Amino acid sequence: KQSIERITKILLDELENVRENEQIRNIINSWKPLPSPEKSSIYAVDGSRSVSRLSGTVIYFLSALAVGSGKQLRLSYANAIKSNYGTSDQIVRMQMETLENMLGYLAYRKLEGEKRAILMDGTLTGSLVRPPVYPEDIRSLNVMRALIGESDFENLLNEFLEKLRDHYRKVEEHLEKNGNYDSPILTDNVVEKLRKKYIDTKVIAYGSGKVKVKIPRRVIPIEVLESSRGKSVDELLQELDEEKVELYLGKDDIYDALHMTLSYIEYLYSIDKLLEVKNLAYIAKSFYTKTLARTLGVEIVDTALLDAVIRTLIGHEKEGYLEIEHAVVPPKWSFPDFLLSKFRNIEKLIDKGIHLAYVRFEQGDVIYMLQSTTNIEKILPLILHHKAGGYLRPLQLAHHGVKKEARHTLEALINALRNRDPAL
Amino acid sequence: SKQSIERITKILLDELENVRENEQIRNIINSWKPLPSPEKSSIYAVDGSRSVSRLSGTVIYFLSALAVGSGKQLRLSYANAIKSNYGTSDQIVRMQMETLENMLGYLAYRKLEGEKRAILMDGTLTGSLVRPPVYPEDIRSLNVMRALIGESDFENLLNEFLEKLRDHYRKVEEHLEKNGNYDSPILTDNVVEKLRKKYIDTKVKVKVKIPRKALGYSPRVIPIEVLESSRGKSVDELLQELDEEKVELYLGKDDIYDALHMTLSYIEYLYSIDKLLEVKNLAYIAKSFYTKTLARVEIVDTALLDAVIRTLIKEGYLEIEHAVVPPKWSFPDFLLSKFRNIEKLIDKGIHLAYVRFEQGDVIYMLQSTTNIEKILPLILHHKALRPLQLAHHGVKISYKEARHTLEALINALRNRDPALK
Ligand SMILES: [Mn+2]
Ligand SMILES: [Mn+2]
Ligand SMILES: [Mn+2]
Ligand SMILES: [Mn+2]
Repeated sequence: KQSIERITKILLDELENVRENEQIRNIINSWKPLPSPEKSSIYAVDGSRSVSRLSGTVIYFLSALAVGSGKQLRLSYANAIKSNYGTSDQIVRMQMETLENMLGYLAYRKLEGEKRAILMDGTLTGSLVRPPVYPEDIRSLNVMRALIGESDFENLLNEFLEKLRDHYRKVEEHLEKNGNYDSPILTDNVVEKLRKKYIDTKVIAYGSGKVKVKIPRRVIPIEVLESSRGKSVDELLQELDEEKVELYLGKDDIYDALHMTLSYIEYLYSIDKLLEVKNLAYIAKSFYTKTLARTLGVEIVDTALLDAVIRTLIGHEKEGYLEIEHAVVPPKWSFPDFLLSKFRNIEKLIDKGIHLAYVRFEQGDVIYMLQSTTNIEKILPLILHHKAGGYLRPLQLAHHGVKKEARHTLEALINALRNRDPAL
Repeated sequence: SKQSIERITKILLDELENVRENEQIRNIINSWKPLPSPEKSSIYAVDGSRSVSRLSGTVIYFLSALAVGSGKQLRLSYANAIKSNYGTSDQIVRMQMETLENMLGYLAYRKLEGEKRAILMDGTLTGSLVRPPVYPEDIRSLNVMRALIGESDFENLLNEFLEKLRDHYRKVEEHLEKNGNYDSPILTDNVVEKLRKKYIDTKVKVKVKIPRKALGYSPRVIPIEVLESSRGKSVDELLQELDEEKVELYLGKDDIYDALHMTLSYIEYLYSIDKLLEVKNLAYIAKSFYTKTLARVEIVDTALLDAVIRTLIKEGYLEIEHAVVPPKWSFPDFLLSKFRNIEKLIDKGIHLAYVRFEQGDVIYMLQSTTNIEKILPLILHHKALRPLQLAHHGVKISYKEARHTLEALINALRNRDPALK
């Protein structure tokens, strides 16, 4: 209980590195009231995920729901994947995020009205600030690029790119029937046959659990250097151009770098689709303090902190919203140059900018981080039409309906084939 | 999803029948040694617990470490709030979770009566030392900190802190007998301001040169051009360069501050280890762990190996003939001068053994500083495995009520808003 202060101290000295005025003082009475409601046809989509680790294996269940002005639409999925630290969580998150993105997009398509909107739980920036990626997953592309070369890679891309189009099709016309789908995720279904086509043909066995790979004749793995020593770069080059240079790689790193690559491309595809929605809004109870304020997009105040300040000084505690004057933009690092040419809306988003507002729906209510792809001005009123609490109703229905024993059945399975060993 | 149940099973069997080939090393048929018989021991079992709650952009954590063995219960405890960063918020928290138990198992050895003193940890030694527990975030701050105040000034900073660490470890021990517990097991929090008042602002955005290595940059790929640019050069020298590479960093008060809290945090982290390794008999029991870099020496996660032996052929243990050394680079040059118990473990290496007691219990992963045979029977003395159960049981999530206890107090001061979000 000694800490009980340190925290408080900590929590205060935090607040008051805000109380301290950087263009905030003024910006507060730059707080607008709420526009007037406008009639809209809306859908809100959240998702839940349940993970279970069994030995060095991870077993997850994703669910994503859209409630609203239409009937209820549902995507499901279940899987097992190699456990990791960075990468295990890393994969599943993307899949979770893609189920929702998919849903919002297909939902928008089933939505009748003059003015239509989709409403997502999260932020838009979260993906393009520090995506569920980390330096690790870009390597996966650059490795892939280098290993199977740019010709076959672009080939790989486009074939998968189109496969996903049909996928979206089957998926859509399934929702239309049963209002739900049990196989919304493509990648881990088509990865094997994609390995066998774009990889297994470029490779040979090597001594133990590895593969010998000729390097296509612009990026090359750092290994090639490391493998070459007594030699001048010249010969490293002449060996390159003469097509003799070759690497000895873990057959499995390669599969996972393929699987990542695909999981990645599919996640990106679904953002590109959902950006197709004209009025798209994100709602968040918390964005965060440090990350974005430092995002180099200059500085943001974290509604939890900022709300705290208002009632303190201006004494307001009034509903309304405060727009952040300068529209945001995803960095260059956060997203490849060569992949973008295949996503025109992500392209467009980068170029156009995101608009965002601290929005307080209710009297003494929480400030929400409201991000949108259209001026807060256009979308905010459409958003207000469905307001119920100090919050919006269909999200309240999307979130409370998005959320077990489903597991120990998946303990009760392998018998009929092999062994009960691991899950105990 | 009655379709994917097959797909799940598959992913499994594959990995199973894949362990069905060569990596046998086959001695499973023999090298399995039934149990060396019990020896007398004085034991201690440490485990830990973490409850984290997020409030807006600031994360709240509660740490409960607990040691139970022949002796009396010992409980170290912490509570803190820190700035949330995507992955690292979790990593500071686990590190301190690690620092609690290393620290705690040590002290239990320190006062333990007997000709035989064994501490029993829940976890793995490897998972500790493969890569820094906070990721190459920590190695970063260390270099920034280093480049910042200079090599020399840093060396003194370091020692200063190391010194401080014992002054603590002694006093903690003081409360550790009187009470048998302590609420400020971590200095890393109660010190830092001084140290920068001392080591930073006595000097003090700033431009910082730094190995491009430090942030975990290169490995990835290289474009053909950097090669052509260097053409007329040997490769060896080219790699010199990419290694040699510096870069500039521009740091506000926050980051400068942060790299510090990270650096010392890391420092107290390894301190609890170097100490803990002093234990003459130290065994790690882990049921399942991270096997990836492990093949990088063959091996298999326990429950994976188990199902194999059974599809081929009892209690008892299967050793591994070659102790695994940890990575030397995983810990920097300038630090290990300061840690022999670590420095030795890289030199020396750690012994791995698979273990099962009863008929139907799965096989755990056993690890030790000093070779299996000696240690194992010592542990086997205390079999249930009892000291474990209690070390674990009690340490677990004594209710989250400890969380929502903090809120209603704040408003007595000024503003409860964060307290709500
Ligand atoms: Mn959500
Ligand atoms: Mn939710
Ligand atoms: Mn534990
Ligand atoms: Mn435990």
